[PDB]
Amino acid sequence: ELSTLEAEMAVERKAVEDQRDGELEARAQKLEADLAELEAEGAKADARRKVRDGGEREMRQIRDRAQRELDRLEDIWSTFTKLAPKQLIVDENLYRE
Repeated sequence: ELSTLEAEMAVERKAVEDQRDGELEARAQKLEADLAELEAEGAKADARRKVRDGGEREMRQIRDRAQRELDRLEDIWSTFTKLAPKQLIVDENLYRE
């Protein structure tokens, strides 16, 4: 059953990655909109730098949350494939998964 299990896992990883890319494109377009809103209205390089740092921090947050979920799936899959008796699973959460 390794083939179909690996297929389902690959589709699930792809789902995580495509969701991340949708979120990041949305937030980057929102940062562009916010920066243009500052540009046309009253704004100096202070407010521009603040909004840019905030948008980039949120984009790091999205990327790193999706990356932690991808690494979660990675350890799930490698653990299942290399599973053997006498192996200890310390994380109760990973065992439930």
